[PDB]
Amino acid sequence: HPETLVKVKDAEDQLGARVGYIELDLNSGKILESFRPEERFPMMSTFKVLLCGAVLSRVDAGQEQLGRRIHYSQNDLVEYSPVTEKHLTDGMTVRELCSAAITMSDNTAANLLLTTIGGPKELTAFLHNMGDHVTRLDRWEPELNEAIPNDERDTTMPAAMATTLRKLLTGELLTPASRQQLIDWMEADKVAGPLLRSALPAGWFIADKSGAGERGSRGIIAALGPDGKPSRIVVIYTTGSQATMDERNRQIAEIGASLIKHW
Repeated sequence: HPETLVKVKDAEDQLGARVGYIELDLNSGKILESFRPEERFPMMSTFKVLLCGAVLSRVDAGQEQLGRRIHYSQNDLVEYSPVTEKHLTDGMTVRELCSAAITMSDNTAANLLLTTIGGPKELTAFLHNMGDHVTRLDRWEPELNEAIPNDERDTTMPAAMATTLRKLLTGELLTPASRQQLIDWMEADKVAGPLLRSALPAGWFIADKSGAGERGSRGIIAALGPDGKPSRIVVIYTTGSQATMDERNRQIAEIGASLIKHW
C-alpha cells in the first residue's frame, strides 16, 4: 500500500540514506509495493540464507550431507563467531553451521560453508542458475560488509532478492524438506529482534534474516504472514546513513509496522 512508501521515504529523510523496499506476494510473486527495486545494495549477512540454500541444493542432489562434520582452527575464526568459537575443538556439522550462520549470523560458520560449495563464485553461479542475474557475492566474511559506495561486489537489488527468497522458500528449486529446513533456520532467528519481529502481531509467522555492515548499512529479508503462515516477502535495505544502529532499527521497524497495518 502506498502508505508504506510514506514510511520508506520518511526513513530516507531521517537516515540521510537510500532505502530499498519490496513487498512481494508469496503465492503469485507479484511485487505489491516497491522503492528503489532495481538499485544495488550490500547484502551483508542476508546472503547467508542464499548460502544455505546453495548448501541444501547440494544436500538434495547427494553432494553434501547435513551431518558431515567440518573441522577448522583458530586460523579460520573471524570477527563475530559466537557459535564456531565454542566448537573449535569439536568441529561442527553442516547442519549446525547453517543454523549458526542463519540464527546467530556467525561469520566463521558462513566462511566454512562458503568453502564447501566452492566460494562466492559458486554461490553466484548457483544464484544465476536459479534465475537471479544481478545478485553477486565476491568476498568472504568480514570484508563483504564493507559497503563501499558504487561498489557492486556483494550486492543485490531488492526486487531480485525478494524473488530469489520466494524461489528458495516456496519454489521447485529445493525439495519440500529442504525448503522447510531453510524456513526453520530462518524462523529461529535470534539477532533480528529490532527490525520486523518487533512490530509483528502475536500469532503471526516470520522467517527472517537481517544484516548490518559498514557505512550505516542495514537490511532484512523475511517471509511473513498472519494465522501462522507466510504469505508475503519483505525486503528492506539501506546504506550510507550516519545514523546510530538504534536510529536505523527504528526506521526499519516503522516500515514493518506500516506493511502490517496495511496488510
